[PDB]
Amino acid sequence: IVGGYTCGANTVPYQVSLNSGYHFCGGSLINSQWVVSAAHCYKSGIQVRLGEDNINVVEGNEQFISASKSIVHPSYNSNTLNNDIMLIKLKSAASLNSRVASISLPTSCASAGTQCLISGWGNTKSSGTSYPDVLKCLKAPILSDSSCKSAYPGQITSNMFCAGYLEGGKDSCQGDSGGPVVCSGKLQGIVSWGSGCAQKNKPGVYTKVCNYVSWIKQTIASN
Ligand SMILES: N=C(N)c1ccc(CNC(=O)[C@@H]2CCCN2C(=O)CNC2CCCCCCC2)cc1
Ligand SMILES: [Ca+2]
Repeated sequence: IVGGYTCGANTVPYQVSLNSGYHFCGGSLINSQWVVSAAHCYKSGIQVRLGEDNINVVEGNEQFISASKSIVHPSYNSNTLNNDIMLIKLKSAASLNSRVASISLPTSCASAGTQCLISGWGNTKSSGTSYPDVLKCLKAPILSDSSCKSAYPGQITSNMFCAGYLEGGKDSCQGDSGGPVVCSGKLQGIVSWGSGCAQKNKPGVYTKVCNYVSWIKQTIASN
């Protein structure tokens, strides 16, 4: 997260870290056994870390649970990042508490101008790299369809939206991938892609979760 703020320990209790001997992506807890992340985060050997604040120190409240299933959308395209969504099943159910909590799926899509919360342990620099120990947060609005497509002509599908700030300085970034964009208590986006981080005229691009609610439900019920 570039230009954000320290969230505060466990203030984003649905935020998970995906770990393979290091943090490599975020995710969102949607029930005690399932996490939503990005398809481009797929790999073997995923450990889900719930209840985290400082990802480099055991502080208490962590739960570490291996992934037992990682389900990339069948129509994911790694070149266009269309359908950039993955479901992870946990080997055992998480224990839900004030610090480890699910986020609701949308019942309808969000509109332009809606303010959302974006969070993660990704890079905090727009030039160069710096990775934080504790979770970072950013408030950011959804942009209009016309401004999104203006920004990235011929690259925005109906399964994407743009959010953030065209003036530069405030964005998600590498390592935030797969993490949440939450609007009015609903998981509306997944951190997916962008041109650089926090660059002028190049906002963040997010997977449009409302288009996937039926697929998510249908996939969880059959697995
Ligand atoms: N909000 C941001 N600025 C931002 C940018 C990047 C990321 C992490 N995502 C990435 O690095 C992803 C993974 C594979 C290549 N990615 C890219 O972001 C690479 N760039 C292209 C841009 C235009 C073509 C359409 C399809 C997307 C890729 C996360 C957030
Ligand atoms: Ca920790």
